[PDB]
Amino acid sequence: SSDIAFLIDGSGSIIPHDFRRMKEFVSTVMEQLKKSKTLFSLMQYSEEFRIHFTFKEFQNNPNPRSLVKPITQLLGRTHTATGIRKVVRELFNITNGARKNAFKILVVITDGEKFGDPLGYEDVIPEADREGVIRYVIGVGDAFRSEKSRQELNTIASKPPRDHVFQVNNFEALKTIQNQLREKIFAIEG
Repeated sequence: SSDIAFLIDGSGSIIPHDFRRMKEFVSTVMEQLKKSKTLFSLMQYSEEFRIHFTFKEFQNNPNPRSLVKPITQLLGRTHTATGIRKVVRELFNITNGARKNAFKILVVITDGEKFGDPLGYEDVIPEADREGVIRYVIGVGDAFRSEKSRQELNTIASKPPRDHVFQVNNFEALKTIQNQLREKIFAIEG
Protein backbone atom coordinates (compact mmCIF):
# COMPACT_ATOMS: atom_id res chain seq x y z
CA SER A 1 0.00 0.00 0.00
CA SER A 2 1.16 3.55 -0.93
CA ASP A 3 0.33 7.11 0.37
CA ILE A 4 1.49 9.40 -2.55
CA ALA A 5 1.29 13.19 -1.75
CA PHE A 6 1.74 15.90 -4.45
CA LEU A 7 3.04 19.35 -3.35
CA ILE A 8 2.59 21.87 -6.26
CA ASP A 9 3.99 25.44 -6.51
CA GLY A 10 1.05 27.88 -7.18
CA SER A 11 3.23 31.07 -7.15
CA GLY A 12 2.50 34.00 -9.59
CA SER A 13 5.82 32.87 -11.27
CA ILE A 14 3.55 30.25 -13.07
CA ILE A 15 1.25 31.74 -15.80
CA PRO A 16 -2.38 30.53 -16.16
CA HIS A 17 -1.47 28.50 -19.36
CA ASP A 18 1.30 26.68 -17.41
CA PHE A 19 -0.91 26.13 -14.32
CA ARG A 20 -3.43 24.25 -16.59
CA ARG A 21 -0.51 22.11 -17.88
CA MET A 22 0.66 21.34 -14.28
CA LYS A 23 -2.95 20.31 -13.38
CA GLU A 24 -3.11 18.09 -16.49
CA PHE A 25 0.27 16.47 -15.54
CA VAL A 26 -0.86 15.74 -11.89
CA SER A 27 -4.23 14.37 -13.18
CA THR A 28 -2.45 12.02 -15.68
CA VAL A 29 0.37 10.82 -13.33
CA MET A 30 -2.21 10.06 -10.57
CA GLU A 31 -4.37 8.13 -13.12
CA GLN A 32 -1.31 6.14 -14.36
CA LEU A 33 -0.22 5.37 -10.72
CA LYS A 34 -3.74 4.22 -9.51
CA LYS A 35 -3.32 0.74 -7.86
CA SER A 36 -5.62 -0.97 -5.32
CA LYS A 37 -4.48 0.36 -1.86
CA THR A 38 -2.91 3.57 -3.40
CA LEU A 39 -4.18 6.85 -1.84
CA PHE A 40 -3.24 10.33 -3.20
CA SER A 41 -3.16 13.75 -1.44
CA LEU A 42 -2.53 17.19 -2.97
CA MET A 43 -1.28 20.44 -1.39
CA GLN A 44 -0.70 23.72 -3.31
CA TYR A 45 1.87 26.17 -1.85
CA SER A 46 2.98 29.76 -2.47
CA GLU A 47 3.17 31.91 0.72
CA GLU A 48 -0.19 30.23 1.62
CA PHE A 49 -0.96 26.46 1.72
CA ARG A 50 -4.13 24.71 0.45
CA ILE A 51 -4.87 21.01 1.01
CA HIS A 52 -7.00 20.28 -2.12
CA PHE A 53 -7.62 16.72 -0.74
CA THR A 54 -6.39 14.37 2.01
CA PHE A 55 -5.80 10.60 1.55
CA LYS A 56 -9.17 10.21 3.41
CA GLU A 57 -10.95 12.62 0.94
CA PHE A 58 -9.28 10.52 -1.86
CA GLN A 59 -10.38 7.14 -0.34
CA ASN A 60 -14.04 8.39 -0.34
CA ASN A 61 -13.65 9.78 -3.91
CA PRO A 62 -10.74 8.01 -5.64
CA ASN A 63 -10.93 10.11 -8.88
CA PRO A 64 -7.80 12.29 -9.44
CA ARG A 65 -8.86 14.28 -12.57
CA SER A 66 -12.20 15.08 -10.78
CA LEU A 67 -10.29 16.36 -7.69
CA VAL A 68 -7.54 18.29 -9.64
CA LYS A 69 -9.52 19.83 -12.57
CA PRO A 70 -11.39 22.46 -10.45
CA ILE A 71 -8.40 23.88 -8.44
CA THR A 72 -7.53 27.61 -8.63
CA GLN A 73 -3.92 28.97 -8.49
CA LEU A 74 -2.97 30.70 -5.16
CA LEU A 75 -0.44 33.22 -6.70
CA GLY A 76 2.25 34.81 -4.43
CA ARG A 77 5.84 33.76 -3.51
CA THR A 78 7.51 30.33 -3.10
CA HIS A 79 7.69 28.86 0.48
CA THR A 80 8.89 25.35 -0.58
CA ALA A 81 10.39 24.37 2.84
CA THR A 82 7.14 25.20 4.75
CA GLY A 83 5.23 23.33 1.98
CA ILE A 84 7.32 20.17 2.74
CA ARG A 85 6.87 20.60 6.54
CA LYS A 86 3.06 20.87 6.19
CA VAL A 87 2.96 17.78 3.86
CA VAL A 88 5.03 15.69 6.37
CA ARG A 89 2.97 16.89 9.42
CA GLU A 90 -0.54 17.40 7.92
CA LEU A 91 -0.82 15.06 4.84
CA PHE A 92 1.17 12.11 6.34
CA ASN A 93 -1.13 12.17 9.43
CA ILE A 94 -3.40 9.25 10.52
CA THR A 95 -6.20 11.83 11.29
CA ASN A 96 -6.21 12.71 7.52
CA GLY A 97 -6.23 9.06 6.23
CA ALA A 98 -2.45 8.35 6.03
CA ARG A 99 -1.61 4.68 6.81
CA LYS A 100 0.98 3.44 9.38
CA ASN A 101 2.49 0.65 7.13
CA ALA A 102 2.30 2.53 3.72
CA PHE A 103 5.11 3.64 1.40
CA LYS A 104 5.40 7.43 2.06
CA ILE A 105 6.02 9.17 -1.35
CA LEU A 106 6.12 12.96 -1.99
CA VAL A 107 6.33 14.54 -5.50
CA VAL A 108 7.34 18.26 -5.32
CA ILE A 109 6.79 20.41 -8.50
CA THR A 110 8.53 23.84 -8.22
CA ASP A 111 8.91 26.68 -10.79
CA GLY A 112 11.30 28.85 -8.61
CA GLU A 113 13.90 29.10 -5.83
CA LYS A 114 12.52 29.27 -2.26
CA PHE A 115 11.85 32.95 -1.40
CA GLY A 116 10.07 34.55 1.62
CA ASP A 117 10.08 31.23 3.50
CA PRO A 118 10.72 31.58 7.26
CA LEU A 119 12.10 27.96 7.10
CA GLY A 120 15.27 26.53 5.54
CA TYR A 121 15.49 22.95 4.15
CA GLU A 122 17.61 22.23 7.35
CA ASP A 123 14.37 22.87 9.36
CA VAL A 124 12.23 20.29 7.36
CA ILE A 125 14.34 17.67 5.44
CA PRO A 126 15.56 15.94 8.68
CA GLU A 127 11.92 15.39 9.85
CA ALA A 128 10.93 14.14 6.33
CA ASP A 129 13.78 11.56 6.48
CA ARG A 130 12.73 10.37 10.02
CA GLU A 131 9.10 9.83 8.79
CA GLY A 132 10.40 7.82 5.73
CA VAL A 133 8.91 10.27 3.13
CA ILE A 134 10.58 9.40 -0.22
CA ARG A 135 10.88 12.73 -2.13
CA TYR A 136 10.95 13.30 -5.92
CA VAL A 137 11.28 16.90 -7.14
CA ILE A 138 10.55 18.37 -10.59
CA GLY A 139 12.16 21.77 -11.24
CA VAL A 140 10.41 23.48 -14.20
CA GLY A 141 11.83 26.33 -16.34
CA ASP A 142 15.01 28.47 -16.51
CA ALA A 143 15.14 28.88 -12.69
CA PHE A 144 16.99 25.46 -12.47
CA ARG A 145 19.28 25.63 -15.63
CA SER A 146 22.33 26.68 -13.42
CA GLU A 147 24.34 23.98 -11.50
CA LYS A 148 24.14 26.40 -8.48
CA SER A 149 20.27 26.56 -8.77
CA ARG A 150 20.00 22.70 -9.25
CA GLN A 151 21.48 22.20 -5.69
CA GLU A 152 18.07 23.26 -4.22
CA LEU A 153 16.50 20.30 -6.15
CA ASN A 154 19.20 17.93 -4.63
CA THR A 155 18.41 19.40 -1.10
CA ILE A 156 14.65 18.63 -1.57
CA ALA A 157 14.99 15.15 -3.22
CA SER A 158 15.75 11.83 -1.43
CA LYS A 159 19.34 10.51 -1.93
CA PRO A 160 20.66 9.85 -4.42
CA PRO A 161 19.56 12.98 -6.41
CA ARG A 162 20.39 11.00 -9.65
CA ASP A 163 17.31 8.77 -8.93
CA HIS A 164 14.99 11.47 -7.42
CA VAL A 165 15.46 14.84 -9.34
CA PHE A 166 13.83 15.73 -12.71
CA GLN A 167 14.55 18.99 -14.64
CA VAL A 168 12.07 20.06 -17.38
CA ASN A 169 12.60 23.18 -19.62
CA ASN A 170 8.96 24.46 -19.17
CA PHE A 171 5.36 23.20 -18.47
CA GLU A 172 4.94 21.94 -22.12
CA ALA A 173 7.88 19.49 -21.47
CA LEU A 174 6.27 18.20 -18.16
CA LYS A 175 4.48 15.39 -20.08
CA THR A 176 7.94 14.16 -21.36
CA ILE A 177 8.88 12.77 -17.85
CA GLN A 178 5.39 11.31 -17.00
CA ASN A 179 6.48 7.70 -17.69
CA GLN A 180 9.92 8.12 -15.99
CA LEU A 181 8.27 9.37 -12.74
CA ARG A 182 5.70 6.52 -12.86
CA GLU A 183 8.47 3.88 -13.42
CA LYS A 184 10.60 5.31 -10.49
CA ILE A 185 7.47 5.06 -8.21
CA PHE A 186 6.58 1.52 -9.54
CA ALA A 187 10.27 0.50 -8.97
CA ILE A 188 9.57 1.17 -5.20
CA GLU A 189 5.94 -0.04 -4.80
CA GLY A 190 5.74 -2.68 -7.59
